[PDB]
Amino acid sequence: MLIAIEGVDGAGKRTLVEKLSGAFRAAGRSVATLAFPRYGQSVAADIAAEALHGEHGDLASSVYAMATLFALDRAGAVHTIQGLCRGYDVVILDRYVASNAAYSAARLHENAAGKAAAWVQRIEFARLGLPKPDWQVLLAVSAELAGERSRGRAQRDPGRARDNYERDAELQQRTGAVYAELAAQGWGGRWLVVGADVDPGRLAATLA
Amino acid sequence: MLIAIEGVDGAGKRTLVEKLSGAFRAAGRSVATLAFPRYGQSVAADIAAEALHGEHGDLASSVYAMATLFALDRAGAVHTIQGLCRGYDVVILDRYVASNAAYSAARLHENAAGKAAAWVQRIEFARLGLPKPDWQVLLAVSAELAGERSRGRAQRDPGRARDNYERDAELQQRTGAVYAELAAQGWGGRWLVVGADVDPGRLAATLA
Ligand SMILES: Cc1cn([C@H]2C[C@H](O)[C@@H](COP(=O)(O)OP(=O)(O)OP(=O)(O)OP(=O)(O)OP(=O)(O)OC[C@H]3O[C@@H](n4cnc5c(N)ncnc54)[C@H](O)[C@@H]3O)O2)c(=O)[nH]c1=O
Ligand SMILES: Cc1cn([C@H]2C[C@H](O)[C@@H](COP(=O)(O)OP(=O)(O)OP(=O)(O)OP(=O)(O)OP(=O)(O)OC[C@H]3O[C@@H](n4cnc5c(N)ncnc54)[C@H](O)[C@@H]3O)O2)c(=O)[nH]c1=O
Ligand SMILES: [Mg+2]
Ligand SMILES: [Mg+2]
Repeated sequence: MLIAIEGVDGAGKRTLVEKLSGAFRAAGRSVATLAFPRYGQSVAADIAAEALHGEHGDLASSVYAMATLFALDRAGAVHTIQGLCRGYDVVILDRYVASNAAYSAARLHENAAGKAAAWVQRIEFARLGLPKPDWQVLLAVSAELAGERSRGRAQRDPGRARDNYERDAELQQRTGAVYAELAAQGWGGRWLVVGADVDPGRLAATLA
Repeated sequence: MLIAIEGVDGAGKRTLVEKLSGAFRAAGRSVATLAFPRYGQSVAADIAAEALHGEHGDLASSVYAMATLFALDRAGAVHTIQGLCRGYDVVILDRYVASNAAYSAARLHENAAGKAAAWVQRIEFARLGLPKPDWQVLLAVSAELAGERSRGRAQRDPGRARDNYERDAELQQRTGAVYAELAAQGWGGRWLVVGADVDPGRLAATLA
């Protein structure tokens, strides 16, 4: 089974991916994880973030370029994903294709039914042939509270800092909104909108 | 030996690569070719050109994004290039890293000593570890005459058309200028500035 955890920055995905990765393990089913972007493994992923940190000329100023880099990263991750799906019983992804739709759409003040989202559908699932997730958990958390975790995170870590997207609050809010629309319409597969107080034990029982 | 043929659009590279690929063969040395962008083999190469043909939102509007795609293409071509260098006696490239420097710089009205060119040096040779060519032949042809070949080419072929770069004459002219500066300063390796009337037989005798 292929599960993808989605949500704005500082929402708690990394951790949910941890508490859920353990909930399934307490069930005999082997679990595997992979987080996107694949920093260090994908040059495109690295170039994308460094750009989000102010590098590589006018790169980040192009919504579609930034989207392409995150697609090209995953593209190089197709055999790997499939392998994981074959080997392990469960595979959890910290961010997946839905992220490109949510952020790209939000950057263009478009809604889930917009062109950017449709564009991500066409390039990633259809064209790059990236497997669609059996499940997409939208860890929904207010844009204000989520921003607080992003700010605290940058403050608690010396070699760290929010990027162009995390500094843009209105972007975070619109992405939250689009994430909500995508889940309602079950974009790329079925969605489950949980919360911070979601019980991993059950959530994992739901993911069958 | 690794040779790269460089030059503006409609300069005659594709053909020179042909007349030269045969000149070496008439010398017992095996020859191999590869043309960049690697259409069909590199998604990034395809996304780059389709963008140059008006697709993928605001992609092409970012000089560095377009540059990155052409870099990521070649990146995926590192083991292949090296293999070719090991196997064959001669390897000719229809466009290489110098192209990213020349066009990116020209798009930004920068000169060869500018930031875009230095950026291509840092990312491709240094970072992606793409091998530097023993030779870089700058097939120099007036921007006016070269534009004529691009226009004629699009006219003689039904499923074809000049792209954003080929339609931009001033861009073609500035690229020619920057190509000239790069050759004089021997960017990325040594350069040989020939001409349309260059004798393949000799040119190949020069490439030792
Ligand atoms: C997968 C995906 C993501 N996104 C968007 C969503 C996000 O806004 C953004 C980053 O994706 P992310 O949500 O995983 O979030 P990050 O902040 O990147 O991830 P982390 O949770 O790991 O952040 P940290 O800040 O803890 O960790 P760090 O390791 O410092 O990560 C930052 C990276 O950015 C670059 N970076 C960091 N510091 C840098 C510096 N000083 N100079 C240059 N580059 C720098 C490096 O490449 C580093 O790996 O990408 C999309 O639009 N589409 C997609 O398909
Ligand atoms: C390698 C490199 C190149 N460039 C710049 C230089 C050029 O301005 C431009 C194209 O690179 P090119 O010089 O090889 O030139 P092309 O015109 O791409 O090559 P050809 O000589 O093969 O052109 P043709 O027009 O004969 O052939 P075609 O096969 O039609 O090539 C066009 C491609 O563009 C897309 N395309 C073509 N028609 C399309 C259409 N209708 N809709 C969408 N996309 C379309 C497709 O991906 C196709 O492969 O890229 C850089 O800036 N940096 C680099 O590192
Ligand atoms: Mg982030
Ligand atoms: Mg061309």
